[PDB]
Amino acid sequence: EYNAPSEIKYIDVVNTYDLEEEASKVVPHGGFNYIAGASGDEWTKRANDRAWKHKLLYPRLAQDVEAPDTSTEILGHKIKAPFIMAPIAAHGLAHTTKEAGTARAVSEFGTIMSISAYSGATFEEISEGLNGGPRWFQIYMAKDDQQNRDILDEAKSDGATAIILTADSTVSGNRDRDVKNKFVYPFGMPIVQRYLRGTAEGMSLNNIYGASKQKISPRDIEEIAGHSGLPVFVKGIQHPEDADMAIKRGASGIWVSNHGARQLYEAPGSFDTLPAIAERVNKRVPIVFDSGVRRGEHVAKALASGADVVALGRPVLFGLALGGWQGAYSVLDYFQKDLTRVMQLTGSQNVEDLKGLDLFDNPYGYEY
Amino acid sequence: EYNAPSEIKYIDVVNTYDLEEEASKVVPHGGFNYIAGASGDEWTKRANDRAWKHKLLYPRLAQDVEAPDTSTEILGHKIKAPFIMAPIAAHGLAHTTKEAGTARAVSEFGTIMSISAYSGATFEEISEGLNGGPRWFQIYMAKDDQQNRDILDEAKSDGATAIILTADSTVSGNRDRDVKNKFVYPFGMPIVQRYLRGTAEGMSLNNIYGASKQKISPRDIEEIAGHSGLPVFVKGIQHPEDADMAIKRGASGIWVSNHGARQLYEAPGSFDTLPAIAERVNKRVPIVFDSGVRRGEHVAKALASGADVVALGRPVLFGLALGGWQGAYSVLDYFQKDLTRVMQLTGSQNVEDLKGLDLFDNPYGYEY
Amino acid sequence: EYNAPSEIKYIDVVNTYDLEEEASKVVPHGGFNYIAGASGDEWTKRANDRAWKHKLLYPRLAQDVEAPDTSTEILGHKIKAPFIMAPIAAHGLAHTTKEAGTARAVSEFGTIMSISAYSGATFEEISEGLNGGPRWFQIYMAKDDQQNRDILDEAKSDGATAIILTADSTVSGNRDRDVKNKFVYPFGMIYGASKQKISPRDIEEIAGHSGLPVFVKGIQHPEDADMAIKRGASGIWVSNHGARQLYEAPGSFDTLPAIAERVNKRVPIVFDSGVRRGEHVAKALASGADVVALGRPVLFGLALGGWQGAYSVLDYFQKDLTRVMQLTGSQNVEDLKGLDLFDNPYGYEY
Amino acid sequence: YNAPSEIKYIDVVNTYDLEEEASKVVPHGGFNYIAGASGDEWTKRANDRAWKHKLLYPRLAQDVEAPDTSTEILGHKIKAPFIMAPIAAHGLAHTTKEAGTARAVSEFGTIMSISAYSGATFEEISEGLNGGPRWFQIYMAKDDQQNRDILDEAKSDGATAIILTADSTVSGNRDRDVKNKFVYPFGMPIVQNNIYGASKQKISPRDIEEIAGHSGLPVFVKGIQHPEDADMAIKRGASGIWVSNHGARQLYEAPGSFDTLPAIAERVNKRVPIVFDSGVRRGEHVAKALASGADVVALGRPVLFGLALGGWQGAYSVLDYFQKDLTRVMQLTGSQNVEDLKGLDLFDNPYGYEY
Ligand SMILES: Cc1cc2nc3c(=O)[nH]c(=O)nc-3n(C[C@H](O)[C@H](O)[C@H](O)COP(=O)(O)O)c2cc1C
Ligand SMILES: Cc1cc2nc3c(=O)[nH]c(=O)nc-3n(C[C@H](O)[C@H](O)[C@H](O)COP(=O)(O)O)c2cc1C
Ligand SMILES: Cc1cc2nc3c(=O)[nH]c(=O)nc-3n(C[C@H](O)[C@H](O)[C@H](O)COP(=O)(O)O)c2cc1C
Ligand SMILES: Cc1cc2nc3c(=O)[nH]c(=O)nc-3n(C[C@H](O)[C@H](O)[C@H](O)COP(=O)(O)O)c2cc1C
Repeated sequence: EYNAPSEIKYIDVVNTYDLEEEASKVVPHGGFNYIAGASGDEWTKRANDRAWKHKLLYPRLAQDVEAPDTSTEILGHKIKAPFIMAPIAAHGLAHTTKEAGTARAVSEFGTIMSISAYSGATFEEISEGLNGGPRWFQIYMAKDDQQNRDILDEAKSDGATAIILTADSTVSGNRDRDVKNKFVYPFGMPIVQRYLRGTAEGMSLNNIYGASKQKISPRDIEEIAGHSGLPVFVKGIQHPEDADMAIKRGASGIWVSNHGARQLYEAPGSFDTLPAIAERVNKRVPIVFDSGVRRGEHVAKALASGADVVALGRPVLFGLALGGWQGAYSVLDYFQKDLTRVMQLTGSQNVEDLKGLDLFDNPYGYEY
Repeated sequence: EYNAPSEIKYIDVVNTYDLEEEASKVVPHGGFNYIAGASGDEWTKRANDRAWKHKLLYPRLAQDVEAPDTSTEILGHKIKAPFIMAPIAAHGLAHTTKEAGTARAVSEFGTIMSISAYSGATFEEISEGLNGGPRWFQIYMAKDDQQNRDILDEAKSDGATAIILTADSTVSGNRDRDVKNKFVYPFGMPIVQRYLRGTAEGMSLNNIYGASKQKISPRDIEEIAGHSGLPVFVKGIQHPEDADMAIKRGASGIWVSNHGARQLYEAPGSFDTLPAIAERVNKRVPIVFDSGVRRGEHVAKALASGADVVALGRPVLFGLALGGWQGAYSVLDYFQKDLTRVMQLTGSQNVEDLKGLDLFDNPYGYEY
Repeated sequence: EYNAPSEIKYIDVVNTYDLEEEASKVVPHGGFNYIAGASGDEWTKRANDRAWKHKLLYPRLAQDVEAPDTSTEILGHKIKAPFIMAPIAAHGLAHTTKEAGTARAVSEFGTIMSISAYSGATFEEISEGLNGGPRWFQIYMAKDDQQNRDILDEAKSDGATAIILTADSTVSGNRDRDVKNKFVYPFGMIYGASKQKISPRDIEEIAGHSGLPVFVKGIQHPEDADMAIKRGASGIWVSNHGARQLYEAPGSFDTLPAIAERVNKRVPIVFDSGVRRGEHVAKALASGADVVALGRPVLFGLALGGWQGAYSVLDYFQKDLTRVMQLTGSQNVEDLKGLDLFDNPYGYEY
Repeated sequence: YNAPSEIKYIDVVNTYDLEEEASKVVPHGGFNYIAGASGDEWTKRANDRAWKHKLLYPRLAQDVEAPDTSTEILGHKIKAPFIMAPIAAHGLAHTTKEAGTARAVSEFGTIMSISAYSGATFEEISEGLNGGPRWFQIYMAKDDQQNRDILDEAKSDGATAIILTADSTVSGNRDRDVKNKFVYPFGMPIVQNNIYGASKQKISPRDIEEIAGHSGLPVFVKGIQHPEDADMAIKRGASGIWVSNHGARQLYEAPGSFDTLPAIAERVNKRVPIVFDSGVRRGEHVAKALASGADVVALGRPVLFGLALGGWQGAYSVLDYFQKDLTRVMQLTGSQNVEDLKGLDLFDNPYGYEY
């Protein structure tokens, strides 16, 4: 029955906040609120957003800066801007073109696609959208070790150059919108189907997580690293000691995230946790940051705070809903141009310059 | 004619906050507002709730955690979760099965019932509900010493294995709702009738507190302990010197509480007072915490901050209003499952692990 | 033309904040807003109110306290509770009985009436209400020395036991309500007619001429407390004029500790600007004040019920403070002065 | 483009009200060009709320009467410690344009800052000024010789200082203008929507050396928020520091301008004068800026709203409002003169705007 939008078009993006209410008009109610909502009464989602006001950028002048360069490299991938696509389940909730739509946007823009293990599209379908573009695969682990070896082998054969272990979802967050909507997936999840008691199609996220592994330990990081022979990111980190644990267990990257506030409730805004994590990582491996990035100023602040790249999520999926691959592309294009302005005004010629920026501490918070 | 709800059934519970509005639909106006309301313009009731955003939980990963155990023990009672029922007067305002209904819920769930001296039900009617389950008796002291000895004897005979002295209500708080509604009890209080010079039934709360003891001193604690031979909690503690006072006077537990913000106004949120009290207590006796617990995240935060258990109040009474014993049971069950999720996500295998959690300090407020 | 309320009745006071809205319905718009309004967009008036949430009271248990005594003494006067009436001219906006109505409430209650030298009522009307009760007189400095000597003499002659010199009003505050309402005070007995160039000698000279103890009123900076005492002020009145004067200044309560620290108990401290609750009286005492002064809530009581309505507000404050003493473990007023307070760095939204 | 043309004195109870009043007489695009700021305007609101961070003390028995607002800056005697900020395109607000503003300013008795993006010629503004003092604000061209030309034509007009605005190498993200598709409805004679783009991006400390080297005049570097930039600009030959965030129209999610001022003033250490702008709306704000290290403030938006409502007379009503508003504040804070204001204690308010 599920009526996702199908129109493909470029969209004007004045800011990404506006994209939420615009997408609400064309995405089915249940799937829309699955995308936009968060745990509890969403205080931690708001904290993700308001955390950006805690550290403020300085305009800098006579900086000898012209035509700032947004390109950077991560684990040997040359990318057009210091952002990648976050792994997000079930893109068919936003658009009929689903993950193949997002992939085409990401590949044509020139950055990395993260593929969710809970994708509604097959590796084949996503691949067609990517048309050779770089991809990282995000695993939600099976309890069965051989099923993990199989999923990993499949992802690597498909072209994955890194594995993302998402470990902050051993059980579902208390997502009140989905409870109240009795939200259930309107389609299957071909990559993890093998460990579900049928198809994801009738099921709640609660029961899908939880078919997944609960008893994740540092051993799983060493094992995934060992088996795949690929660099492994550990995703969902908010406490510095977990970054140290992950690196000691063989991780090649740290991915700071609170899952866009969809997991543990009454936790800090993700940005506030980043400096402590970056201090503990001590440059040993690259850091991806996510959860609340909406503006070029947010990309800059994350890099100035110890991140190497950020990952984008909800705004790209809202762009997807509004215009397919072209809509998603408009959002990526927006972020690149937004960051370019910020770079010029802050005195940053290149991405490495962003990493060195002074930030103004704002002890007053949001209301100032 | 007090028309209290009488239907008995389990209820859903997405969050406890929503229970308040739902119960307002079925509880008479005067009694509902007596349960819901607090002192002054209720700024301190809001402070109780907002204090939970001062200390934030970290999600933790690769912890090596599966199927967390919420069971614990207090003063020798094995309980199924680290929460007990708070002593609350006049449960007949919420539901026709009154205190016997709450007792049945509490006993079936498998935790401790606290019986209010201002119960609308007799020890006998409660005992029927408890069916042998553990109970603690909360006294509001008579001015007459013999009457106290008799109340305590009756409590101990009925099966009480601890006594709670509530000492923060020697006069009533400024409860604006009840003044504006001219609230008065619609039924009697059997346990304390002996000192009311009549029945609680015509009476304002102002005047029932007024009949109880005002000149409580540390000797009262010693005398209750000496007479009953039961461990004594002192309830209402917000200042660390009161913890020292109480222990020196023979108390076997400290119960940190601001009476659900129903007493002194323009005081701190209760959770903000707990660390100073726990430091002062220095593990000499158990600590019970209450005043604003609404979520599994709050149980975890209270324990991480030096409580051994928490006491639940308003949400259980709204639950009783909505479905009698089964509705109250649904609330207890919600808290146990809510805590179980929180334990999985924070890395806590058992209740003692919650007590050692790191908390992120949030110096910004509620508005972040 | 001015049609103040004239009805005389006791009123139920659940809290004093509700009294403003209630009063607005029986007092002419212009006059009502002259009473209620403050400078600029009234951010400092809100600061006076929200400052109370910066220091929070503890409940205290097993304190051996039974029937707290609210009574106290200030420069010789035995009063039933540690609050007095603040000097306000224009009670006539609130009620036909003007300053005489408030004087009667204050006298029957058993505390001190501060009488402005600007009052719309004649002293003889006022003296009827006072019925022997104590009174202090508030003045502004005139530009003309003989006017001052004359007004001072008149105050002494009228039974005054202290002089309150208000010096925070050398020019008016920027009161937007009064400007937008084109409000014109209708009664006889301004900032500009009075003395602008007030110096410490003015206090010395008022101290010399009057036999009486002099309060300096409007203090918010501790250096002015030093200055005043050195000049023969027998008391410090901490006030920001109900936020009707300097805009974008601190809430009055936030200034109290630093001033009390400097005064070092040399002279009594009266605190005002924002008192609405018994909790507020407790908090001001715990922070260094000896008594507080009441303003707006009494005037709203006067609008609603004349002397009886005003008495209902004073009675409210006494019973409110009495609850706060019982629960904080204070047997008496000296106990309030020694209370621990909880620091709330989160402020109003917590 | 239907700019208002009515000339009259106006009532000013406060400058905040002027924004809604002007909205009713200025065309939608132009008005929102003037009123608007970057992003969701959080930093514009920060500019305003920053004033609640440091609070004035009233003071008693201070021996004060008839406060003197007059001061002096770079050899100019002005009647109050404020000047007119350089604002583009005054014809958006009123048909009399920069000449209307220039008249109010000159008649009130302070300094006119002329924007490189003015829609009036030097000669039209000169007529409004009638010999009054003027400073000129340059948006640098990419060609060195054309800057030399502009600076010559400015100097020859009578500019006694040069203001280099260096915080606009590209435009801020002004959502109102994007949504309205704002385009200028008239020319800019001094430099003749993609302007900024044509102007110089790669500004360096060399440029400020070269502007001072070439022109006669003391150079202000405008748009400073970071104390390292004030040091840089002094090292480079600037004779003045102009602390500004361009009224929040440039970098978004940056501090309110007033919160940056003490750190800049400390680093300047009285080496050169400091002009402060971005959010000044009350006499209390002029006071607080001077108490925090500024020598004068620059006024922007309220003056333009005044111009929209009453041409030169409206603009004058605003300048007069600020002068009287400051006078009251001076009386109540115990300040006899401008130097007094610069020594005032401020109460620190760690609580927000919400207190
Ligand atoms: C609709 C939705 C689905 C998501 N699904 C996954 C998932 O399959 N795997 C995963 O690791 N993260 C998932 N995430 C979390 C994202 O990877 C990322 O952490 C989050 O989108 C960042 O927050 P933001 O989009 O608000 O900026 C999901 C997020 C959303 C919005
Ligand atoms: C309706 C109502 C009645 C109460 N009656 C009593 C009482 O009889 N004895 C007592 O010690 N505490 C009483 N309390 C306080 C509770 O024990 C407990 O401190 C409070 O409910 C905790 O706040 P919360 O329910 O908002 O979490 C009462 C609270 C409310 C809600
Ligand atoms: C309407 C009004 C008139 C006032 N008139 C005077 C005045 O006559 N002389 C004086 O010293 N203070 C005057 N005050 C200030 C009061 O004495 C006192 O400082 C103020 O009422 C305290 O603020 P609050 O009433 O909000 O608590 C006046 C205040 C208001 C409300
Ligand atoms: C309509 C508008 C146009 C402006 N044009 C210029 C400009 O041409 N050159 C410049 O240096 N500053 C320009 N500014 C910034 C002002 O010089 C000044 O920094 C700002 O107005 C101060 O903020 P405020 O008006 O909100 O107090 C402009 C500001 C606005 C409001």
